[PDB]
Amino acid sequence: GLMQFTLPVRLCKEIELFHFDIGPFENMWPGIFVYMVHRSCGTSCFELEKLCRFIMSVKKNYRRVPYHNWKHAVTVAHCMYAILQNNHTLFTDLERKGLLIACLCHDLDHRGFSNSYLQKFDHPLAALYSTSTMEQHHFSQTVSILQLEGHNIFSTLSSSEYEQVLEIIRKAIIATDLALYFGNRKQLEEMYQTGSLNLNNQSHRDRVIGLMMTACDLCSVTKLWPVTKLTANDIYAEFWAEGDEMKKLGIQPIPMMDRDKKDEVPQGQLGFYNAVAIPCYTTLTQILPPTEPLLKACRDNLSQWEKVIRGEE
Ligand SMILES: O=c1ccn(-c2cccc(OC(F)(F)F)c2)nc1-c1ccnn1-c1cccc(F)c1
Ligand SMILES: [Cl-]
Ligand SMILES: [Mg+2]
Ligand SMILES: [Zn+2]
Repeated sequence: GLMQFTLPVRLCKEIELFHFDIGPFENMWPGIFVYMVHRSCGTSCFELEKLCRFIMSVKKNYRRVPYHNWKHAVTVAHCMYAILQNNHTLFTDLERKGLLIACLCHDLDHRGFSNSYLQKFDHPLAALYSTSTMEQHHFSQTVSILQLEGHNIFSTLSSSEYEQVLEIIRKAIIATDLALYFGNRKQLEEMYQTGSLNLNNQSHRDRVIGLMMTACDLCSVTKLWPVTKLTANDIYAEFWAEGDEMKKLGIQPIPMMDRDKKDEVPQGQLGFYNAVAIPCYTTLTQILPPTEPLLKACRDNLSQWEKVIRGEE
């Protein structure tokens, strides 16, 4: 029980900050996650032998795609770590256990393609899950990996505690379906404005947890500009590959995914910051004031993209 993971001094300090980048050393990411689980939850909440075997199986089931890869998984878990650590008293023991695992697992077996491409291609997953197609798949993979021998990190929970944490993880992963974000944030905005938002209402907590998941998932837009700018290339490498696969089905893709419309990317990032990212972090800051650094960093990057359009970079 007395085996703490310890990071070098720079990582030890910077990991606490929202804008931390986990770096290019793949073989440190597992240690970074255990470090975060230990400080966020405790050295007791998981058996190290079981947790380690879980992490390496989750890693194994993330594919070698430009963006929706193992680094994204650990990056998204890190943002959730920063929210939980800056909102210490707001979250139950089970929520802190569930949400870090939810984030690591949230894009399991992603192929780099949108729900929309699966439906137009007529992928079997689109027949199995008619909405939130990949997100239902991501949760399915999480449960399958949990059920490998020696992988059940929750085995010391009671039957109802166990059912609760898997329900937290299912809702958390489903929430990362950006199609569901818009309505979720609109409702949270209304509940915040009318003052009907009550964190003792479970259906309200679910909504707040969904928004935290959108916030952690989109967190590449809350990094220092060089990280944000370099991550955008990975994001657009997948979009443009999807664009290519659409043209192969005889469909003109939306411009975001057309590599011929590469010039339009700076304006499309403005739309994304204005339509999705800024509203997300605004409502999260209203509900959880200590996540304001995510909004401030997001606004700085909007400004950086405006400077790109105005020819200044
Ligand atoms: O930079 C971006 C530009 C456009 N979209 C996007 C994604 C998906 C639907 C979309 O259209 C909308 F607005 F109508 F929903 C836009 N997302 C990002 C972005 C930034 C950080 N993470 N992601 C992201 C990427 C892939 C997938 C993903 F889930 C997030
Ligand atoms: Cl602490
Ligand atoms: Mg996803
Ligand atoms: Zn994701």
